[PDB]
Amino acid sequence: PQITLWKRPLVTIKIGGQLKEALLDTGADDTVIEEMSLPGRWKPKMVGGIGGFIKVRQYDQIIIEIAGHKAIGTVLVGPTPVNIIGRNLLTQIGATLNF
Amino acid sequence: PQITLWKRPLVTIKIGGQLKEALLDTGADDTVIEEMSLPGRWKPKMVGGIGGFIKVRQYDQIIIEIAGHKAIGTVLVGPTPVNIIGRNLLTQIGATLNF
Ligand SMILES: COc1ccc(S(=O)(=O)N(C[C@H]2CCC(=O)N2)C[C@@H](O)[C@H](Cc2ccccc2)NC(=O)O[C@@H]2C[C@@H]3CCO[C@@H]3C2)cc1
Ligand SMILES: [Cl-]
Ligand SMILES: [Cl-]
Ligand SMILES: [Cl-]
Ligand SMILES: [Cl-]
Ligand code: NA
Ligand code: NA
Repeated sequence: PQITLWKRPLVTIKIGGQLKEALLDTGADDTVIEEMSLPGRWKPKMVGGIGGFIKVRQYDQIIIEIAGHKAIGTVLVGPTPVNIIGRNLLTQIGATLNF
Repeated sequence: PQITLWKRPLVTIKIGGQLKEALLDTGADDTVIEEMSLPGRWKPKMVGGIGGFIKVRQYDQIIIEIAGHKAIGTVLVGPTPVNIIGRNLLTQIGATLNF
């Protein structure tokens, strides 16, 4: 699809067996999802933005369906105010910014 | 252009006669720029990013060039770690997300 930017570019994702809404975010290096359980090992990380940093759990090799496109990668889990699909997974679905 | 996302989507902007680097950020509603001087009056605004809320100065109707495309619109000035071009100006340059 072609998604215009008049509105937030929200899509449905499936992660850990759960359907969620998430933002397609070219300004995010990494994918950051609100607190939920995921299987396997994790390690702590800090991620920073406007307003400062939050502590997250970094889970590697997590499969996420994004607008019906499968992608695998690292997912960060923590107290983000919105679910964010960052560049690490946008690349895998072939997303580009065009103007 | 068509911009892939394997690297950060950094572009040159021109504002107040000065070249700066900024991030094209589809997850940002608003354009937020590091401390600089801008003409005219400003209004208050609170911006809620990943780590919390910050105060910014809102300047309306500011001339800004983005990757060689001319925009005139709202710029927020405050302590962001990176200059970010949000959807209010991405729409002015005709940007879309495609996959
Ligand atoms: C390492 O991986 C990441 C690091 C930081 C973030 S981030 O969420 O902080 N952010 C990074 C950007 C903004 C600062 C910067 O230098 N780069 C991703 C953004 O798209 C973020 C994504 C976002 C975070 C929190 C709330 C909503 C969106 N949007 C955002 O901060 O927008 C600001 C806040 C205001 C709300 C939305 O628009 C307004 C302008 C995401 C992943
Ligand atoms: Cl970070
Ligand atoms: Cl990854
Ligand atoms: Cl590619
Ligand atoms: Cl505007
Ligand atoms: Na894992
Ligand atoms: Na003004």
